[PDB]
Amino acid sequence: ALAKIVFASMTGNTEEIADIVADKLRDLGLDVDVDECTTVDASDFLEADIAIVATYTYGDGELPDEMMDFYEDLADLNLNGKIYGVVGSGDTFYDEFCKAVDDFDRVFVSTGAEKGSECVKVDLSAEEEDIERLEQFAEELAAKV
Ligand SMILES: Cc1cc2nc3c(=O)[nH]c(=O)nc-3n(C[C@H](O)[C@H](O)[C@H](O)COP(=O)(O)O)c2cc1C
Ligand SMILES: [Ca+2]
Ligand SMILES: [Ca+2]
Repeated sequence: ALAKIVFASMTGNTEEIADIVADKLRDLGLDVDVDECTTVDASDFLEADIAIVATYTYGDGELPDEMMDFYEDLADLNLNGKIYGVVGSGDTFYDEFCKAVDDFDRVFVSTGAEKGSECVKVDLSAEEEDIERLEQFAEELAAKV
């Protein structure tokens, strides 16, 4: 099984998170590809069994600037028969805490993809609690095979 993870990160918190999920999925025996959102087409997800987005949230528009194209292209795919999950970094200072995660979640649902595990929202940098959640997120997605 192949999981594709696509991330946006300006200061590294979301990339670490993406890398944490990827390391775990690899240790569980999956093929995994990790890409920066600017370098890849959303349609590469058609080739994977699991599609994952890792995003931060930035301002009232929520989506990072660089993620916009990818979001719009994702929203045009049919991903019935794929499994998806969403993770993110934000800042609990905002009531719109990890909103871009909820945005990607509802776009995924539109595509026909089946949610594989609850989405994980991380407050700034990841610490131990974030790690057991992200670890569980990966265990649960591997289990749906
Ligand atoms: C100008 C600005 C606006 C932000 N707005 C939000 C927000 O609305 N919601 C949220 O959860 N976090 C918000 N954040 C927090 C960032 O998403 C957080 O700093 C995150 O760790 C950045 O991810 P990165 O390190 O992968 O670039 C904002 C940060 C900045 C600098
Ligand atoms: Ca790649
Ligand atoms: Ca469209």
